[PDB]
Amino acid sequence: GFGNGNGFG
Amino acid sequence: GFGNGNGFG
Amino acid sequence: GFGNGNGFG
Amino acid sequence: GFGNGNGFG
Amino acid sequence: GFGNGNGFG
Amino acid sequence: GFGNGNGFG
Amino acid sequence: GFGNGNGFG
Amino acid sequence: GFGNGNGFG
Amino acid sequence: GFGNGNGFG
Amino acid sequence: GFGNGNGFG
Amino acid sequence: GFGNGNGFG
Amino acid sequence: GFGNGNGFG
Amino acid sequence: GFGNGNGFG
Amino acid sequence: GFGNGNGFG
Amino acid sequence: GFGNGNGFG
Amino acid sequence: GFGNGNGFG
Amino acid sequence: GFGNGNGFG
Amino acid sequence: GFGNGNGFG
Amino acid sequence: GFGNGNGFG
Amino acid sequence: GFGNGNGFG
Amino acid sequence: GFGNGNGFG
Amino acid sequence: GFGNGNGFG
Amino acid sequence: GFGNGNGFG
Amino acid sequence: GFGNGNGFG
Repeated sequence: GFGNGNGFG
Repeated sequence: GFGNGNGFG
Repeated sequence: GFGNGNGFG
Repeated sequence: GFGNGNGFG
Repeated sequence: GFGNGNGFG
Repeated sequence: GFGNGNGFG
Repeated sequence: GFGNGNGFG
Repeated sequence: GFGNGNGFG
Repeated sequence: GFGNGNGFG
Repeated sequence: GFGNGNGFG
Repeated sequence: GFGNGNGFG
Repeated sequence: GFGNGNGFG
Repeated sequence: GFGNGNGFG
Repeated sequence: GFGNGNGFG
Repeated sequence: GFGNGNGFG
Repeated sequence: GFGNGNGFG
Repeated sequence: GFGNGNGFG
Repeated sequence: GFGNGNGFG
Repeated sequence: GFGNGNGFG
Repeated sequence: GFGNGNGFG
Repeated sequence: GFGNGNGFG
Repeated sequence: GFGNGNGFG
Repeated sequence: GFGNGNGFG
Repeated sequence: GFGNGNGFG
């Protein structure tokens, strides 16, 4: 799923 | 230079 | 969410 | 001096 | 660093 | 037990 | 691993 | 009665 | 921008 | 999240 | 799937 | 000086 | 079937 | 210089 | 894995 | 004289 | 990443 | 005279 | 070195 | 009945 | 048997 | 096998 | 270790 | 700091 820092902008 | 979520894999 | 420098006034 | 948009870096 | 579940080979 | 491929992701 | 029942000979 | 290595899984 | 119902997976 | 009828395997 | 009532013996 | 409903966000 | 220090990279 | 599990032998 | 020089921000 | 961190190693 | 001179104006 | 970005490198 | 089977017996 | 190299891996 | 002091690989 | 010069790179 | 007269930049 | 003769004003 989410894998390392993710960009919910 | 780089946004909110970016994770050098 | 904004880019590079941004001041409004 | 400088104006309001001062994102340097 | 991979995925949800992991056993190998 | 199921075998080596797994991880409903 | 191999399978759920096993007595290789 | 069952034979030599087997299993159903 | 973000106000009404949503999810991201 | 999921959908309604999901019986793994 | 597999079913109910599967007895062996 | 600005307007009552400003939201650039 | 694996030999000395392993290399799952 | 070396990478992972660089077994030698 | 990477090699030796790694200058992340 | 170069970058954030170099590691000749 | 910005080098040697860095003189703003 | 010196002025900005006086950077020989 | 060796993992299949051998004839030294 | 067996007595030599016989891995059965 | 076999012959001499052995050094099979 | 190998002799006694064994620096390994 | 390393070689003779190593000096870095 | 390097070899011969450096002026730079």
